[PDB]
Amino acid sequence: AWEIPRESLRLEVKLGQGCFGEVWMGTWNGTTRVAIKTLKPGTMSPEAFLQEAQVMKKLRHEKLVQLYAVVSEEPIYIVTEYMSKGSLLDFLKGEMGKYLRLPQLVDMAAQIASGMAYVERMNYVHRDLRAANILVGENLVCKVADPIKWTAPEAALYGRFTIKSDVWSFGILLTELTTKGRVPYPGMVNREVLDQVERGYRMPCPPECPESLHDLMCQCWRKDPEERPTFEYLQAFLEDYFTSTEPQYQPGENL
Amino acid sequence: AWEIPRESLRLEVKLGQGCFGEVWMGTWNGTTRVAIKTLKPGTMSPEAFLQEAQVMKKLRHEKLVQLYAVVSEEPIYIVTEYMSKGSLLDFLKGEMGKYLRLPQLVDMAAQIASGMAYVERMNYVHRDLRAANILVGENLVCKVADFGLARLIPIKWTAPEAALYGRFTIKSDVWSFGILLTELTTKGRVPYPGMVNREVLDQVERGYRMPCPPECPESLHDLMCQCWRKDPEERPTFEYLQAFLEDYFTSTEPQYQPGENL
Ligand SMILES: COCCn1cc(C#Cc2cc(NC(C)=O)ccc2C)c2c(N)ncnc21
Ligand SMILES: COCCn1cc(C#Cc2cc(NC(C)=O)ccc2C)c2c(N)ncnc21
Repeated sequence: AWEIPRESLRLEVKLGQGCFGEVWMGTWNGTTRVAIKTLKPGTMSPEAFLQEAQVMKKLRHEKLVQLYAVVSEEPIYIVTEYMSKGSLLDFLKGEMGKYLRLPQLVDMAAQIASGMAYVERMNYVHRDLRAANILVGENLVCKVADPIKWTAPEAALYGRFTIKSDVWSFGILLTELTTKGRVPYPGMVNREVLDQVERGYRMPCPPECPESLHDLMCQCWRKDPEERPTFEYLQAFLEDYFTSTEPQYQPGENL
Repeated sequence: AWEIPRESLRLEVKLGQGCFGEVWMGTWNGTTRVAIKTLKPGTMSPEAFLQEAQVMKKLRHEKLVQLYAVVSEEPIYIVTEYMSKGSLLDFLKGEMGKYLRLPQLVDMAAQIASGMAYVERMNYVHRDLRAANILVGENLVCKVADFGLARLIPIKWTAPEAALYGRFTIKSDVWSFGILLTELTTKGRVPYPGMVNREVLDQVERGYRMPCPPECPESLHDLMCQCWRKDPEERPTFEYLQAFLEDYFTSTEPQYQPGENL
């Protein structure tokens, strides 16, 4: 029922490139602006593209990128909604990044937490939550889409991926938001990162970030995955943030 | 207090020679290895030769060649830290260069951008940023050098507005950085190959810009082109350039794969 005919799609602008395929901006039925992901025949089993899209047929939330349609026979195409502003990572590092302040950035974290809260309700796991996999639309809409610096130790070392390891990544994602997309653990290589976080090292409070928000990060980074808060809790905390937690907030130079 | 007596200096090796003066390697007191810049009396005014040192006294940063001392009486001398590997230009085109690949060359660019970010914060302009004025030290340390022309706020490296109207700003220095990125990715080839100065000027005024060097990611050539935006105020800052280059292999080109030359 998701199937659509090939002549209904029009690929216009190439946005990205990979060994598994490409991503384009396009039109569906001449009217609907859309994102279109393609599969490169031979580079991957169709079964793998089909698994992703089967999952996207089961999940539906305003903060998860919506699948609109598919072309299941090779060459495959996956059609979704169009997030005009691209990746959160690019957004934060680029010309728009410089005007974002703490209230905008905490609202972006609340949207992402709301989408992850939904994933949590549905008993799914993301495994790769980070700024590069968050998509930004008009009016600062952020939606979840699709790496040891973002990966909880129990996952990286022992392969124990859970919603709690996603919560760890969310904490790291909070640092990207408050540094304008700077790589976490700056000047540390992966192996140094691994050894340090095992020994208890945790990133410090970013400059101009209230300590209350860095406290939340550290909750997300509790060694014991079951001590980490839920996305339901994180969503509520960030939604209420400027009344319940930092009611005396004052804007500064960067946050 | 920057003044020192000559007897504390010991000039040993002639490293370079020029019309304004020379560059020598030496010893300061009896323990400190130093570089010593010389003036040939008459070839240039002492006040002008001293201007460089005047600027170097106010600037201090790990990615800028450090002034140690001066000899103001004729013949003047400028004493600075010694950079064991010489100029980035010579390095790039010489035998050590040929194994430099993109991760090393972007790290060099990141270091140079960190020093220029400092120049930017201090509201200085360099005016002569290019591979021949970056010095290489141990562990591939790169430091910005030669601030003769620098001051408080070569047309192949000079932004059009500076070359034409004398509008030298940190943004014209940013244009030069873009040119320097091409020197980094071609192993120090002269930019605009096969163009004389006048045609370079004519072309860049008409909107011509060097293309993406062989094996250079387009993302990095996009950065060069940002640096070369006609409107100097549309050129990025060194703060942005530094952050971008430091994070490059995770945030920008995470699928980088080594090739034959980059
Ligand atoms: C201004 O640059 C735009 C960059 N950019 C990249 C996008 C993407 C994507 C995508 C993700 C999936 N799969 C899952 C599980 O997420 C499937 C198909 C696609 C096309 C994308 C988009 N979607 N919308 C707007 N901009 C997008
Ligand atoms: C194997 O070839 C070595 C060549 N070579 C040339 C050098 C120089 C210089 C210099 C630069 C400044 N200007 C500023 C703003 O710093 C002032 C005075 C001097 C002498 C130099 C150096 N310094 N160290 C190591 N090698 C150097």
